[PDB]
Order: sequence, then C-alpha cells, then structure tokens
Amino acid sequence: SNNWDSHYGFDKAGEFHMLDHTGFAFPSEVVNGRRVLKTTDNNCWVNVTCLQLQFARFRFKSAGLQAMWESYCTGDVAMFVHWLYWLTGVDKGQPSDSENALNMLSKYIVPAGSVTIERVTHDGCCCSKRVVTAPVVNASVLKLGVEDGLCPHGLNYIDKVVVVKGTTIVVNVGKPVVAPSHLFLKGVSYTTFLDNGNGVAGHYTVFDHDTGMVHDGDVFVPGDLNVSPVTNVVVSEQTAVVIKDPVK
Ligand SMILES: [Zn+2]
Repeated sequence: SNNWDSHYGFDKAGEFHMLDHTGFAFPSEVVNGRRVLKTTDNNCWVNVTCLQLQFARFRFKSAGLQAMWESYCTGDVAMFVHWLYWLTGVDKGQPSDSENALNMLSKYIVPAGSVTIERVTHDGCCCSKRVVTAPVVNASVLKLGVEDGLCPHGLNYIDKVVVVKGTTIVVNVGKPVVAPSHLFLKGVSYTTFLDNGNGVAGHYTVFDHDTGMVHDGDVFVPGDLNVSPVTNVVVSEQTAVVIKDPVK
C-alpha cells in the first residue's frame, strides 16, 4: 500500500488521498484578513472551526495537513473542508459541533502554548494544579471557572484557568454561556452559538475582540458579546516574528 500516512499524518490517509474533494469547494472570501465561508448547507460549524484555527495562528505537524490548511487560507478550500467532514464523519448539508471538531483536531496541531488549570477551594484548604499543553483545552471560559464537587472539608472545588502561556483554544465545559464580556477569559476571538429561530439549528459565529464585530459566514456584522452564548475562546499572547525551520 502506498505510504501516505507519514505525509499526511493521520490514519487512513491513503483512502482520503484519492477522493474527489470538489463537492466541498464552498464559496469563500477574505473578511478583516480572515478566510471565511459563505453560509450554506449548514456549514457554519466549519466556518467557525477554521476561523479559530486562524485566530490561534496554529500550524499542523504534517506536511500534507499543513499544505491543505495553507491552501484553505489562500482560498483553495475544498480539500481541507472535505477532510473535516471525512474526519468527523459528518454528512455534507448537516449541522455539526465545532468544539467536537476542534477537540479532534488537537492531536494534529503543533503545540503552541501551556495552560495552567487550578482546582481550589475558597479558603485554600485544598489546592491542585495541572498544566495542559494540548492546543485545544477543555475548561471554563469564565475567569471564575466552574464548581467541581466537594473537598473533604466540605467546600466546593473551583476549577479555573489561571495561566495561559502562548496560544490555546479553551473549549467551554457545559452549555454555551452568557456573561458580561469582562468576566470571560480575555481572548482575541469568541465562538458563539445563538438561537436562529424555529425550524433550524442554532447559528455559529465568531466575535472579533479588536473590532467588536462578528464573523457571520462571509460577512462582518455588529455584535454584542455580552448577550452571545460562548462555546470557545482563543487566548493568545502572540509572538512578534514568525519562526519557521529550513526544509531538510
Ligand atoms: Zn478542603
């Protein structure tokens, strides 16, 4: 069998490699410097998955995936988009979950950060910490975090992100959450999931912190983060100069 797994860096690459991807060439544009897809066929989970990859400035470990990803950013989107549907097993035309997609993508991404999550009671009687270097971390998107059971002394453990080094995507635990903007972890971008009315699934968009505008499909719309249920946040302290390695 032709050895495609080492080029692409994912299982069954040889199957994917031969597939026709043209069915996934969604119309795309550049809005505020980001590659975005026109809303169609319930593809908003794809749009916001790829937006957060861009906001995070992530790169993929393998030659094949990174070339696919770079093609996506420059507007040749079909192969990377097809791979997302292929990997997650989602049917074209059906709505899906961006957080689930991002969690699947994590193992393929070049590590770029470190997240410290503290589990502590309010008087400090019990305290523990873990350091996560996965590109995608599952934790509260709120500064105050989440309650996580009782300690032996009868207080609630509070589980919260206390340090982020580099860049990460924090995927909220629990349902999409609404709060005043300043109570969220401070991030460059916020994926939100809003009610879209009867008959249709909720709608995915990405709130852009620096402009205060919202990526909605391929348009830029006014938004209010204070009333938008957040599902994930890109937390990033960016580097000034991009560093690449010479090709061997
Ligand atoms: Zn305790």
